[PDB]
Amino acid sequence: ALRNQQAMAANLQARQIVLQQSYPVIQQVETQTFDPANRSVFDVTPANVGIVKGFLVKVTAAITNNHATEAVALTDFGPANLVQRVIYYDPDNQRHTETSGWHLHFVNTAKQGAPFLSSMVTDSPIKYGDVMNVIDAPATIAAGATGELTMYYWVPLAYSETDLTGAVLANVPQSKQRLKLEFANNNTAFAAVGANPLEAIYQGAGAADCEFEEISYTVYQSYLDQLPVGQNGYILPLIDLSTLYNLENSAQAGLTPNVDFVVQYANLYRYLSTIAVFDNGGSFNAGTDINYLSQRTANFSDTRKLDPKTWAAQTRRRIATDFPKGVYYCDNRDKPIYTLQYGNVGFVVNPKTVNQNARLLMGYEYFTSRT
Amino acid sequence: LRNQQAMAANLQARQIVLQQSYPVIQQVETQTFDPANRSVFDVTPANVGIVKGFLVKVTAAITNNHATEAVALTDFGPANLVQRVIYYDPDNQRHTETSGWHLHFVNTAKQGAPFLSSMVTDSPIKYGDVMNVIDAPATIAAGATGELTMYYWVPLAYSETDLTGAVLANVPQSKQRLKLEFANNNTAFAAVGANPLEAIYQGAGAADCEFEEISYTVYQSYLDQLPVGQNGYILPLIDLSTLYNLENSAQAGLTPNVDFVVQYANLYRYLSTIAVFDNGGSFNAGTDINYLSQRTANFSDTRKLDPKTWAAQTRRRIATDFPKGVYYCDNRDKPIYTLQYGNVGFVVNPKTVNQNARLLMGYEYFTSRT
Amino acid sequence: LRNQQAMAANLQARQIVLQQSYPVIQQVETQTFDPANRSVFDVTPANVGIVKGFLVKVTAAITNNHATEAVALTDFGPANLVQRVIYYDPDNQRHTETSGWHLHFVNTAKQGAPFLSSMVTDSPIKYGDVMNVIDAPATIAAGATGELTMYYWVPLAYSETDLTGAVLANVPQSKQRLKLEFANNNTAFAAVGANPLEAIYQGAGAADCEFEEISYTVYQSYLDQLPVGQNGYILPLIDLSTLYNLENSAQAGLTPNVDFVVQYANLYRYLSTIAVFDNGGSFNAGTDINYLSQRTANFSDTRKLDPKTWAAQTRRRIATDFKGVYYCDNRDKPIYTLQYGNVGFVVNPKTVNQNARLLMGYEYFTSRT
Amino acid sequence: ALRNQQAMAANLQARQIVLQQSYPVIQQVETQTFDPANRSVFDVTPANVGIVKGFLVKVTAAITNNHATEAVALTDFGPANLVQRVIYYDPDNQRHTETSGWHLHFVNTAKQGAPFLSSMVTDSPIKYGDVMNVIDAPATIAAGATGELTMYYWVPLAYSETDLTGAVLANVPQSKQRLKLEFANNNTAFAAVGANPLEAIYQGAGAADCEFEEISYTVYQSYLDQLPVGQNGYILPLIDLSTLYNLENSAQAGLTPNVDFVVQYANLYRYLSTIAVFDNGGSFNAGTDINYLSQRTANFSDTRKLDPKTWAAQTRRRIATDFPKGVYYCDNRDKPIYTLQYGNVGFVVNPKTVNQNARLLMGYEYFTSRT
Repeated sequence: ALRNQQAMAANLQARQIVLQQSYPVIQQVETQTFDPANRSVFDVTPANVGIVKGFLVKVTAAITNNHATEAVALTDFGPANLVQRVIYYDPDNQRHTETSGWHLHFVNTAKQGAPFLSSMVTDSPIKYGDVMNVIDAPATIAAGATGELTMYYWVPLAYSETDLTGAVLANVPQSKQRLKLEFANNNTAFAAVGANPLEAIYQGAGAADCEFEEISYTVYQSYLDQLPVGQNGYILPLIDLSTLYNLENSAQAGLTPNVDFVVQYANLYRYLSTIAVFDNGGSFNAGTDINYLSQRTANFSDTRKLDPKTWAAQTRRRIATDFPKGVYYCDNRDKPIYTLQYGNVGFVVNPKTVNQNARLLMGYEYFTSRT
Repeated sequence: LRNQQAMAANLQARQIVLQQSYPVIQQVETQTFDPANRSVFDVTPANVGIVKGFLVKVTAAITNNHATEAVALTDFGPANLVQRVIYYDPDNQRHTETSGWHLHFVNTAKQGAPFLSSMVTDSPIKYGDVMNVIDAPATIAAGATGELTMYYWVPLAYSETDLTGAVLANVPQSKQRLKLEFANNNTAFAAVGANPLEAIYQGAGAADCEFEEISYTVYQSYLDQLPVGQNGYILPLIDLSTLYNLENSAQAGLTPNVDFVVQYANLYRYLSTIAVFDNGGSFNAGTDINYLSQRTANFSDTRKLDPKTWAAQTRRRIATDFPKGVYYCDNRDKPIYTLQYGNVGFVVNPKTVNQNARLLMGYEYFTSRT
Repeated sequence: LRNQQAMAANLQARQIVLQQSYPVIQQVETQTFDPANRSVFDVTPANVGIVKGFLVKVTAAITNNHATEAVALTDFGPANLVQRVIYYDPDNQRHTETSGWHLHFVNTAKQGAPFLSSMVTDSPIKYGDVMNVIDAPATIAAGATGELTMYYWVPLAYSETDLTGAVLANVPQSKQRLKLEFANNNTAFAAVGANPLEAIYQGAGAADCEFEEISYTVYQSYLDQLPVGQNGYILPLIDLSTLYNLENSAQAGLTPNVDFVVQYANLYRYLSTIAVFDNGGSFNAGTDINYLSQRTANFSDTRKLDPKTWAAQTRRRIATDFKGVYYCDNRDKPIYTLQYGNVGFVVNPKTVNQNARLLMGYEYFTSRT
Repeated sequence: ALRNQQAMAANLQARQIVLQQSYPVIQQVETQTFDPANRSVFDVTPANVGIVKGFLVKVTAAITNNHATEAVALTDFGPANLVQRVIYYDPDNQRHTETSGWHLHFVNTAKQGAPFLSSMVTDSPIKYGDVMNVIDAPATIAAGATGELTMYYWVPLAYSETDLTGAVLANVPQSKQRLKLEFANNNTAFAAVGANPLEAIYQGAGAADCEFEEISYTVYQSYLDQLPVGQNGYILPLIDLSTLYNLENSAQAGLTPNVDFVVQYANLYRYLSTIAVFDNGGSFNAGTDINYLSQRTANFSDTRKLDPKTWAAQTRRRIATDFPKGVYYCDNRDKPIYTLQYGNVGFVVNPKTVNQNARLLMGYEYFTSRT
């Protein structure tokens, strides 16, 4: 009965005590510089200490355009595509997040409430601004030039700094975690004119002759040390630590003009957010190829059937700007989509135009029970 | 004072409603028309659950048919696509009755930044003004047609978490009335030298500008699946018996270097005040004002400030300045509440006063249905 | 199983209501407008007695302003005067949410013949198409204006004698919502070579066709003078707590000679299924299909049939055919899985064009739960 | 009290037993061929046997157009006007139906659910179709030509094959029934251009020179023989046999534009159906001269106030097509109009246009108690 109500209360209290008694630490775990032509997949081994909240991954790169005459220009995702995929496994080898660099980056932005680690432009005469180039990439790389890029990704375990749901307790020696990073290479980073720019960093007539010179990464692990001890050992939020907070993405196809394309939510998960990217056969449009988007439950009842601009308006309230062309966001944080609470639910897109090889790339943020 | 009990209960009921019901935003009406034929519409909301507000989307195409002269956006621009709004609840009681520009400025004050705007940053990832949510061409050249988009949020409930002012509409069949008066060919275009206050574009080609058409879509935001208990629906009675309204007014009689005082009425709890100094058609960036203040009779000013310092307080609220001649005052944490008519007044001591000068006031307030 | 008692009571109450109340059909709203300005309307029904449904009359004048080219009716024609309909009851629960053409096809399936049509006979007495109840010019020549009339029945109650799905509205003041989205100058006319699925007319002069105006009148059908007993109103509680809805969906991913399966959801008791094979804008009379069927996982097909034989079953239901539109009657034994996808609707296509898809339409019963 | 409830039950049981035990028979009663220029009124004497359900009357005719140059064309009612009036009296000389051939025919159609005895057109390659010309008349009869017509009318006593309400027990020797048939003649059958075509069969510029050559009728009597006998003699549905099921028609005038023309129902009768023919001064229009039609009760409360097309829609659900121009039908079979059950009721027509000599021809189908 009220056995869980007491469980919930115990969890929250334990969380509050851990946060107040422990001290946060962020420390470098590993750094490596390489040429992706040699190797692009790396398995980083996080340190086993206290409760792990997440990882901040710094990525830098140098790209050279050796085309004789043509330039290349940033794609809509640009440096967010420096990391193609990220996968994390905890000490019990349970997989948490497994998604694309672009999806992880869009969630980082959604959680910040503004473009992740960006520098806002203001009229201040004091010289604040893009001083440190935290996330940066040249808009174009001309024939014969070399550009430098910097990108950051936060790989979460814990939901936030104050909500430890999804965090990982790593104090078991001989049982390691694994943070796998799959980086871009010359094949994924450069798209020829007319090719699909989805996974690319630069696109243009000089693409065939573009090459990475090097990529470097530094992984910083954020955790809580000096865990509080009481009468039974460590005071720990048991629900928090046995819940997985994950990001995952998938691709759905089968769109036809003026027909509702419905992507069912894969039940049991508590979906906090949904990102839908309309890759219209390599074309990414600013809503003009869509009639409306919506979230619908078993009853054909729509809770937010909106035209594209109005849908975008809701997102502007969340991140103070629009996501790139063809990228749509839906916040369900306060009331996560959870089938079994109200029948099957689906994310809906009714397309106005559908090109060949059209598809919806879905990105989800969700909570689910461990084991 | 059984009030503590009433408030304690109200707040608990509000939380149960927010926790148990489910939010819905739904289109209730769309229409396209030519301002030459009509510009006043009465939208009928759906009578379902607890209504929180209405999101009104307005799009328009404006053609500058002038032979050689262009026109440029006024300071309010697309915010003048809707001239006025009035809302009547199922009990025939009015809530908001104000201008489109005042409604828009409050939307901005409540968001803490220009309403539904896209902030500019150094991000290399292509975030930005991708969807043109609120948009209008800076100028429309002779012979050109410009496309505009504007959004307004007409609030009933104070916010997503504070249901004060919300309307229970699952109640009687009696209809709600959301009245909208749109800009027309007579209000949208101002000739050079004319007052641009209510206009969208001003310039030498104004006389030959016209609307090709205007379209609006109203979305209703409400809470459905209301929680039921012993006695029935669990409802925040104080929230639902309180009105959260925006209203505007105009005052004249300004004289150089003399305090011009606009009295606040009693009974109303004023959350914010906006004062626009329409200096005879000229809108200046504080240079025509000595100071502004809020004053209580026999207790002097609580914030007598020079225009720039007054603007500094506003920058802390919306992260930028409101347009020229528009002044904002936040009293949300401690609402102006006189108890005696005029115990408190809004003050403007003008430096220069042109012919036909006046202050256009805008208020946000709470008041009991009594 | 106190269900027998519940059902026994429900049925008795239904009969008392039908016997004691009096049927009323009443106009609730009429409006004339220009699609260029607006095409979406929210009609507010009257909250009185037990509501059975709404008869929606739609008239329109279409002008072909093209200089020299005509246009001709698409296969659905005036059935596309209404693009979509949605109904919300006083409790904010949705019932039907579907397209105008699907609603029309169900109206036909329920009548047992083309809805509100005039059958042709050899009678010398001048019966016939006298009143043009549902009517539209086969073609509208360049410079001409055609007049159209269309009717749709939006059901709440299943029929005149089965009140399952009906709505009690004498109840709270909370309003009902009948949302109607009409055709407009962007949906009603299809250019040669364009998909005519949602259009009314198609042809060389389409780009210059436009609505002069559209008018609609909604009539509400309900039962008044409800019978009262000891405890009060004698009402069929099962009927009134059950939803009778029509809904549509779209599915894509068809491949030549491969079974394309559209799963039925659980909980719903599906009375009928309509599948439209929009073969990339082409609508064929079964020639692009190998067979259609309804199948249960691990129990094979209950009716795997060639297109003509499938059509033969439909001819027994509506006395004619319904190009590219396929119907399936499961009224006596509704598809009810209990487990999502235990049953699916199957189409094995012979030829699949670019942008092919199946537009599904369903009639079902489900508890308000 | 429940004395009638037991009476109703006894009646139904008796009816069920009669239907199951007796055997239906349909037999010719009389046939005659004549020239209506000689005689047009005939009193047919039905045979007194068992329970009589009704009469099927076959009528054929030959018409010649001897005009020098002009043709004539069928009116909207055409062959339905071969019989002008029909009147039936039972063995006690109680009158049952007394109405026009056209009204009787429209009720025959309403009861069939389709144009009476018509042949439906289909795509069948097998040669079904109008093979036997059961009801038939040439669309036109050219100058100098002779056309042949066939018409059938069912004169009901019993309401239907299964509901014996209105049937007549005729087993009393020396007490005969009377079926009076008043046929068309040269005066009623042919209308000149511009004349009122209501009662005519053909109208056209050749009308003055049209003549019947002959008319023939054959009356078939439908009855139940071998009536079941029990403990008290014949088992008979006493309520059924003492109830009259009749058709009657009348004409009402006094119509003025945009004003409600109300025809009150003549109380006590249980009106099963109502037919209203808007003879607008000889003009019969397809609803264009009417604003709306309705049935209204004492309370100005309308139960079905409908525009003409919507009214027609309800009729299309009943007979699968529309009745001829200016003919409107109203079904009240399941809940017969019965004043004394809910105040006075009226049939309403609000005309948009009213020509000189305009009138409403009302046709009623009803049940009433005998004696």
